Amino acid sequence: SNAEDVERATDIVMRQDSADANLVRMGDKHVMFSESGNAFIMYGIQGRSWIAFADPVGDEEDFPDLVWQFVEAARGAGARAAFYQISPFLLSHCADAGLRAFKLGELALVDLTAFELKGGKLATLRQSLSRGARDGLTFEVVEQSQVPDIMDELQQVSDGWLAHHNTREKRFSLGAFEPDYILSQPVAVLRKDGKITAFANLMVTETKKEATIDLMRFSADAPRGSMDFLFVSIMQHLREAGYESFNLGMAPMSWDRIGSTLFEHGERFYNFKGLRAFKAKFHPKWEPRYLAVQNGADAALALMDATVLISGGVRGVIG
Amino acid sequence: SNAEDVERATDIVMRQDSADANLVRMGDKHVMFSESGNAFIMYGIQGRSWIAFADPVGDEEDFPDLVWQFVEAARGAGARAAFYQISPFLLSHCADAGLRAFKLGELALVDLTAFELKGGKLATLRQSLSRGARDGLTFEVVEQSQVPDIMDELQQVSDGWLAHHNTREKRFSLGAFEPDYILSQPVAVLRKDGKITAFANLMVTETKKEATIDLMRFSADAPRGSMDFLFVSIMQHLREAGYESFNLGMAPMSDRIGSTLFEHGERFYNFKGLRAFKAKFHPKWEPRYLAVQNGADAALALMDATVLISGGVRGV
Repeated sequence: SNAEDVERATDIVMRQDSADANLVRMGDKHVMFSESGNAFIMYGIQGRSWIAFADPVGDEEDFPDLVWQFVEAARGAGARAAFYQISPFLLSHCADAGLRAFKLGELALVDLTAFELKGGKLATLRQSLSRGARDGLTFEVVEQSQVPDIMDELQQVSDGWLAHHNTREKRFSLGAFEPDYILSQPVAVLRKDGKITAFANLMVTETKKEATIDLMRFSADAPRGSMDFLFVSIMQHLREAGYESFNLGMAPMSWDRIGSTLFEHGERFYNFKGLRAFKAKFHPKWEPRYLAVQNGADAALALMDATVLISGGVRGVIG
Repeated sequence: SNAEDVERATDIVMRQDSADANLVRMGDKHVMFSESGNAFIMYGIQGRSWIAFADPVGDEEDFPDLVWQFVEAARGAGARAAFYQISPFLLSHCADAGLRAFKLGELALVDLTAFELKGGKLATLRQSLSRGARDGLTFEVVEQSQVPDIMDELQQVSDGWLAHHNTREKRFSLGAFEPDYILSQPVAVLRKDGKITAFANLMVTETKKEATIDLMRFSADAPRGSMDFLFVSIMQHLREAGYESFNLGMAPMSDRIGSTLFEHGERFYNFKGLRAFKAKFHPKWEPRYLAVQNGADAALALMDATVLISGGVRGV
């Protein structure tokens, strides 16, 4: 069944390094396993495109056959094949299958082993941490088993945030506030006056190579400096627990037509959890991600289908 | 206030001919009024685009200044101005502001004064009505004061449809199942046995020149021929009530711009019947357009429109 597929895929996710592969847990993406069952591709189907989300996940030795399987399955259904936000490691597999790569933007990766808050280089970030604390802000990472005790309070903040921004939930490359999904991972929370004013679900794996956040929401009353406070706090917590890196997520960049399209796509989806300049304060290394498609014409058409998958898309699994 | 603007826009809608102007009731679109307050443009803001939905609505004398007001307002905000699904009549107002037009598709308009069901030309459809009735189908237009009595059952049929098609509600050019919105207009309902198996909200005005539907949802258990039964029953009802036409909505028509428009059509104009289905009612086909400053902006604007309809604003 689909539920059994998601469970198995999640078990694969926890034994590998990519933290965003935890997005399979939302259950809104189709899953295709390799012959061995040790690797998988997660994807969406929209209009005339089959769109895989990021890289294949799991045992790397299965990636060449999986990529080919996906491209052939899309061709067999009369659809174009495309990979959305793949890493440099996957470009060779994609080129072997006849695809071209277009840079979509860059992930801001913070090396937590060199993130020294008591050093002169991050003095401002340190000062913001103590200033947030004087304003009455406190931080905690709530482990999976304790999330039920704050569920009602998380739900209120999430609804308040949706209403305040007059916006709706997303899908595919972004998670949504679905109780079972929120219950499956740790939650970083921010409190003021004994009340949760912000939260972010943490995506981690058992290898500790990388951690990232998915949703990030603040009550309209969260004080100035709450984003600095939350991020600095998350990075310090992760550093002390032994994670090597923290992924701040995609940022737009700092071939002409498709160039305009990529530029507006960046602004449309890569600014929900801080602007590029905000991410730059943590001194991240910038790693590129790509859209892999057959031709340049298909690029724009595939990105449009991807836009629907993210903006509207499937209902998904609901409790 | 926004609620106050929605109310005023609605009063303007009920006194004019375009039935789809009733979408302003969803409260998800910004409203810009003309100086006299007898006309308005309803629009959305997404990315670097301001997208007007359809034509200005109301007193046609105010249309030229409104089109200009809208384009200027968007220029002042640093955004491209675009008009989504405008009629042939508005192309000159847009051309005066430097916008060219691209055909999006065509509306199927059925002349209800010449819709003769028990006449030779509609033999097939007449037989689908009798077959539907034999299969135990009944039809009824529920007025506003009675919608509360079937709201719980409509909610279940709507929720079952979303789950069955594994889809989400839309916005902007399409309404959603939101109680206050569904309660504001009549609902055409289809029953099999003693149970609602399909529904569609009816959009009408006091002029009776046109009616159309917005949502159209059939439970997975609805029998084969339910669509024929509902549309034929809707048309007979509207014809007997004195309506001149029934708008079946946009349909696809069918070089990089052409591909975009083609995939756009399949993505949004096939929710309430395929082109072939609408054609059986012998409608006159009327073109609708996308107006933008130039060719390059067309795909960009249409992408912003796609977000506005697929995701978009939470609304009221």
